[PDB]
Amino acid sequence: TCPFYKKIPGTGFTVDAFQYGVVEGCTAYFLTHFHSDHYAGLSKHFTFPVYCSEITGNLLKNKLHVQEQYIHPLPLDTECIVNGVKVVLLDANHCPGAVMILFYLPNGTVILHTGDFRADPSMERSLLADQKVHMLYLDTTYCSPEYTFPSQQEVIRFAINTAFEAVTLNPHALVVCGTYSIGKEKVFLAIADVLGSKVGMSQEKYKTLQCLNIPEINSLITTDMCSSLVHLLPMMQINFKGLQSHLKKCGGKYNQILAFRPTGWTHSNKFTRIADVIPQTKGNISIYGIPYSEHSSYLEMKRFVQWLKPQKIIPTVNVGTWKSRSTMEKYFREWKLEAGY
Ligand code: NI
Repeated sequence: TCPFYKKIPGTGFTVDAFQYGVVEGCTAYFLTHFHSDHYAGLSKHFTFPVYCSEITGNLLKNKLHVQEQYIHPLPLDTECIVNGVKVVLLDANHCPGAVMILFYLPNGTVILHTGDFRADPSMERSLLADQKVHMLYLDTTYCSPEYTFPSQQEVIRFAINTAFEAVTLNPHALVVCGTYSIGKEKVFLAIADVLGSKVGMSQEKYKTLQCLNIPEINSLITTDMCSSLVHLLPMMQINFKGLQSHLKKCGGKYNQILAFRPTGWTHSNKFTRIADVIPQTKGNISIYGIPYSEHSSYLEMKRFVQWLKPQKIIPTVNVGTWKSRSTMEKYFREWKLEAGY
């Protein structure tokens, strides 16, 4: 059954709750972003109102074939009325089209649901600065102090320098980037840009990118693999077997592959810096795991929450075990006692 952490009290609303069939009493289903664990269950046969960003709406239409009449896109940073309740969508700094949702309850309670987010100090100057938030439904993916990672900017700088050096030393080297969802487009676009290439990909993935309102996107991507020296492949194919295989397919246009696997966290984050990363190498093939995160580090999360000073926190990630639940509740209490709310 639909868990309580997916229901907004005092409304008929649910958030990211598309795989339970009809939810008794739901008059509007919100979708924070187009990632499969969140949209799971949506299809062309859905006949309830879906409220979401413009970009998420383009993906629902073109990739899922949900019918236009059930898609209600809203602009960001704008007070909107939905079934008699004032809401605002904010940028979540996750993947394209990902939002946080502010609900203003008839009784005066204000609720923020983060969806998936990477907290950033820039959020402290959005519409959230303007009033008190009583309840926070929080993306707790990396709610533990071992989770440190570098900035996105540092990680992209590393990837750009690595690629540029490799290809300048060997003009017959191929760069490959893995993907399995939207998100992390900066990795492959930043590399393609320093190499004066467009990025080449399958027709399904090109279609997905054409939904995302990226400016000048026609200048940056293509379905013609052979004209491009940055290829995207399914993340499953980023290993020696899948890469050697792939290399054959270019017909000896290339003699070397340099591949990036943008992971979330991996335990080498607890010992090594970005400047000190190394690849796995078998032959003319090298694979870099780079820690490009679209979720809050523990410190970014803690800062956000200590700024917001909510009355109650409802975790939406890692809620399945008593040990995780208990650990998270300890961190929330530390934060509250340190900051004095
Ligand atoms: Ni996500």
